[PDB]
Amino acid sequence: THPDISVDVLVIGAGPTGLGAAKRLNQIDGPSWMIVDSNETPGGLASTDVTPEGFLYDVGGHVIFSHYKYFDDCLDEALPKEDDWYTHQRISYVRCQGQWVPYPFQNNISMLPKEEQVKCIDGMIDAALEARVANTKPKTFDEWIVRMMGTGIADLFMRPYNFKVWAVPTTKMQCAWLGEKVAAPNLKAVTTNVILGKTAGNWGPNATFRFPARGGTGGIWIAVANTLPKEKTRFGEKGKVTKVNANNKTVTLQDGTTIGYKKLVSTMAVDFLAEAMNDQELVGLTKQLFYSSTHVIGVGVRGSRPERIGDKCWLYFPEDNCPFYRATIFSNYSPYNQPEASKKLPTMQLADGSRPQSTEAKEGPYWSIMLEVSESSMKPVNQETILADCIQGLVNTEMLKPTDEIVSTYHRRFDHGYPTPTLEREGALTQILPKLQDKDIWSRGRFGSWRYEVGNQDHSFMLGVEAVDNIVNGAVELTLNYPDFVNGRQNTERRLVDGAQVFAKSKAQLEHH
Amino acid sequence: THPDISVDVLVIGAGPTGLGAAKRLNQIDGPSWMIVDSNETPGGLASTDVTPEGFLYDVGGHVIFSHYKYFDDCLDEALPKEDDWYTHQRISYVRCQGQWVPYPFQNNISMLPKEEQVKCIDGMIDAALEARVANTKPKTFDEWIVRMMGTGIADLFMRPYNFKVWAVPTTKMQCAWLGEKVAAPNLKAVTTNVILGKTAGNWGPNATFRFPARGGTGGIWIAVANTLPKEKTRFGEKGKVTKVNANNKTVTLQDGTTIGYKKLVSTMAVDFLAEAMNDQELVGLTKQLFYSSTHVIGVGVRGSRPERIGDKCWLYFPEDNCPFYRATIFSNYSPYNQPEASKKLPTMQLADGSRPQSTEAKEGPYWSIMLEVSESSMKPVNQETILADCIQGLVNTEMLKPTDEIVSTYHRRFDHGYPTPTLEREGALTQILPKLQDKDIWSRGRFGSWRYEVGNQDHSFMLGVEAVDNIVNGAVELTLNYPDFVNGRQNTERRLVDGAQVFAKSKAQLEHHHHHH
Ligand SMILES: Cc1cc2c(cc1C)N(C[C@H](O)[C@H](O)[C@H](O)COP(=O)(O)OP(=O)(O)OC[C@H]1O[C@@H](n3cnc4c(N)ncnc43)[C@H](O)[C@@H]1O)c1[nH]c(=O)[nH]c(=O)c1N2
Ligand SMILES: Cc1cc2c(cc1C)N(C[C@H](O)[C@H](O)[C@H](O)COP(=O)(O)OP(=O)(O)OC[C@H]1O[C@@H](n3cnc4c(N)ncnc43)[C@H](O)[C@@H]1O)c1[nH]c(=O)[nH]c(=O)c1N2
Ligand SMILES: O=c1ccn([C@@H]2O[C@H](COP(=O)(O)OP(=O)(O)O)[C@@H](O)[C@H]2O)c(=O)[nH]1
Ligand SMILES: O=c1ccn([C@@H]2O[C@H](COP(=O)(O)OP(=O)(O)O)[C@@H](O)[C@H]2O)c(=O)[nH]1
Repeated sequence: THPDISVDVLVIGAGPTGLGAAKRLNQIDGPSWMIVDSNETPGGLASTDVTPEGFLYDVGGHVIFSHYKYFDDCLDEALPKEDDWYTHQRISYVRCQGQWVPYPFQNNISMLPKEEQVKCIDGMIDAALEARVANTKPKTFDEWIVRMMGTGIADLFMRPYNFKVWAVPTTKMQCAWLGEKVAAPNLKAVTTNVILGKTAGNWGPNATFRFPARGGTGGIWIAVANTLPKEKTRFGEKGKVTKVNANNKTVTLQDGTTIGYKKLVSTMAVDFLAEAMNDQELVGLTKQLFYSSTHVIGVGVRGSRPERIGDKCWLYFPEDNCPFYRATIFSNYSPYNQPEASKKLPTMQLADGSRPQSTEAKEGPYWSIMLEVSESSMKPVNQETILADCIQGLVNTEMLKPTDEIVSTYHRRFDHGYPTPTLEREGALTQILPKLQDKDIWSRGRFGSWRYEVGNQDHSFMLGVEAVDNIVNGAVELTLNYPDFVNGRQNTERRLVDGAQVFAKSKAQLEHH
Repeated sequence: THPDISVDVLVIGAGPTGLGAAKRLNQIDGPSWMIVDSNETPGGLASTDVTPEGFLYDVGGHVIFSHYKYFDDCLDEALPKEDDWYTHQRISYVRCQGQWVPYPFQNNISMLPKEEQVKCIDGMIDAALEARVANTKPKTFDEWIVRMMGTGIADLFMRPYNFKVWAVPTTKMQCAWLGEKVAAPNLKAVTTNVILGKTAGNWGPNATFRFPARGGTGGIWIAVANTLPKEKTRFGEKGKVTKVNANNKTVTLQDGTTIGYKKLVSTMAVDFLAEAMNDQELVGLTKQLFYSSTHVIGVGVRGSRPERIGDKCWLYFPEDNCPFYRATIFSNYSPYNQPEASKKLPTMQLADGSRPQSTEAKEGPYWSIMLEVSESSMKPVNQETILADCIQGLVNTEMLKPTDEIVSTYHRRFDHGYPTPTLEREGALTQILPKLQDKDIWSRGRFGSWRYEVGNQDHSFMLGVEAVDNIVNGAVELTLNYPDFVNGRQNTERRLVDGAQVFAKSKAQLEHHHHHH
């Protein structure tokens, strides 16, 4: 029997990947298409939440730096006003030995204690010499670190930090993923800086970036979904996929509505997708994949931005005097990520945990802190005591004075946080993905295609764009198969207005010869 | 005043590049478009000539091996019948020291004389030992050859050969072009074969290949062209481009016709383009480029295929006992490249140059050899003497016995043969190309983009295809900018029937279900 609805291309999920698919679909305006999502609000893991007090929090804070001109076009289309954005320059430091070491760490050894600087340079020297002779390739992430950083920097930062964020040890991850993620320190550069006492903080695709004035990052994706025809969307309890029948190519929803498709773009976690397909083979395969969970903790504090905090953006915490691995001064991204000074709110408690001097509803201004803590089957965290643990950790790292007035807290656990680049991931994905494509299912996204190298808003978005382009125009999926290619170049060819539209438009008015 | 004709995309040239452009444009069926060529027969350098005796000759004995499904799709549409193609294994040797060394030369040291083998291995060892330690990249082509084969092979084969074909010293060429062209020998593999006396002729994309049954490669591009809407073509005198006005985006033709365009795909020699544009800056930039001319020599000889010839395909001649650098037994590719054994022809002359015993029309069968001689400002050739030179060369190399009966001769000089991969090349192209792209001009092709790495029918064809995909869909031009990426992978995404066509075909199937119902 024929399904309730029938389209050429069905997109499941409405995070960056899903809307990516939809934008290109909408642009081509060829094949019939439909996008569904179990959430009444688009944006997925790039959404913003608001506290009863009025503090916005992303999912661990988010930064926008595009490798793609198409991604830029779409953003400009949803927020065209020039006061819809704020442009920032990256100010990132690392909390080490009681000091703020400018990011990247491996280029600012200069800031460390002399005693430690000697440890690090001794390692880079040993490392640099072996590299001058090596011909083989690093097997594990750990081997990589040791070869590029030396044992010194590895024990002082790399190792302990990488466990803190990945929730797994360095020896158990691959190293084919760290192209533009982990900087390989140059011996000449590093020493020079140690001598002169200068800093190197320009490295990375993070240098400069822009943030949305209003709504957090989630505001972006709401604005993006608004440019799509509503009738082709279906968001909420009515859009939740409960069953996927690959063989007869139909999708059942929560309210039992069935959708027929020729091509499926699926952005949901691939392990859930396997369940929905009731496919025992793919189920075995997807459970070879490993992932960590993410707690996001938000704290709202009264008072003008402290001078010790300054223009700091996101900070790193390798040391063990706090659960979180990274921290963001979310209040610096936009003056609308917390209430205005006039808004009155009662202090809930002080930073040390003691009750506040006065519980009356006082005025701001306020500022905001965002923290991320990882959790996995190798690194457990107590969910009930983590919120306190973080505020304690904020004191231990001198992020907060014991006397600082806390006027808002935020805690949420995202079961699927990071797609872990383990040593088995590829062996498992090179099976899963092609098999799904043989069924005409393009499984894409942070958890759709499970590749951290290219997990990220712009990447995820383009994953959805290129899947549609592959399906329709025979494009090559560069971003999915060749991360180091799309990452090392300016991707400017594909625009929100290509020839195909400019041409059909002059064929409308037309005539002339 | 507006032009006589206007299109969204204008394609100049009906070689493999332009025909590539045309195929994709026809497949998309979106923007209006047109293709012009100054020749009545599509194909360009990939076409075929016939002797008044009935011998076919390509422009160098071309061979079809593809890195793209799209290229395959299009040829299959052109020549669908299965008796339209012959498939051949690559039987290729190098002539050295009176021996036939199997290609690739640097992997078959076994067949050389022992004394020569010694020089070659010694070089590989000294080269291998330095390769183990290198951290820099070779500057010139010569530095590359020494690093990867040693002084031995360098002096015996590479150096002399490469000049003989490029018409320039290796020291003047860059080395970023030889990804899949020049094999880098593996010391362990090489010595092993020297010991065991084994051969290794599987290397290269040339291993296996197919050849058209009829019309030579020329027949392919004729067939492919007949798949295009004729009214959108203009081949011959009426299609020769004389002038290009990049400012008001208009091309002028031989007969005075003017064509307006929104996007220009030019496959003509980029230097000719610069001249046609009357742009002084570009002309100055394109005369920094270098190229070599090619002479093609065709010989039709009477008799059964000599047992000394065998199933050989093409042969390399690094030595100086002959003017040509390469030779193909063109008659092995297809039985239709020469007249049938029952057609009677008079012997023109014997190989040694003497007059034939008899001058009556005798029968076949026949076979055919095709030769290539390179020419340049550093390597002149005497155009009036080259033919006899080649014939004489064939005798010196034992290709023809002085008594062989030559029944047909052929000679043609192509001014633009190879785009030379010189050291100054990229310095010139990295200006020329973007500058032209800023005028909405996609210059693409063997001499359109001037990159040997990515010259070759399938490469040229796809250069034309990805340009259109760039102009219309926003694709990235991979072949043009990233030769080693497209060369080292299977290109299966872009098809002659893409989704777009399927869904437009379903959407009109749905609008038919409501027409009557
Ligand atoms: C902690 C942390 C930190 C960062 C980031 C990630 C994380 C978690 N990101 C990356 C980012 O959040 C990510 O790439 C996108 O959110 C991924 O989009 P996806 O669409 O692939 O998944 P995502 O999860 O976002 O979307 C999936 C969606 O599909 C839906 N869905 C699932 N199952 C469904 C079903 N059965 N039926 C209907 N709908 C269903 C979900 O509800 C949702 O709408 C980021 N990026 C960046 O650029 N800069 C950064 O700094 C960071 N930092
Ligand atoms: C000696 C030799 C040997 C080989 C090969 C070439 C050569 C020279 N090739 C490569 C191959 O022949 C090549 O890549 C294509 O023929 C290049 O086609 P283009 O379109 O780029 O130029 P090409 O010259 O082929 O075509 C361009 C065209 O534009 C036209 N034109 C020029 N000016 C014009 C004007 N003003 N107005 C209109 N039209 C104009 C020309 O007349 C022609 O029709 C090959 N390939 C392969 O894969 N296997 C092989 O074995 C070989 N070997
Ligand atoms: O000072 C630093 C901080 C980060 N890292 C490495 O860089 C990777 C990516 O950092 P990023 O902040 O970009 O990852 P995110 O969590 O934001 O996606 C981490 O896994 C670390 O291994 C580093 O080399 N030096
Ligand atoms: O035995 C051989 C024959 C070829 N060459 C190299 O391969 C290149 C290309 O040869 P090919 O016949 O493939 O070029 P074509 O003329 O067919 O494009 C030449 O420049 C030589 O440097 C080589 O390394 N060994």
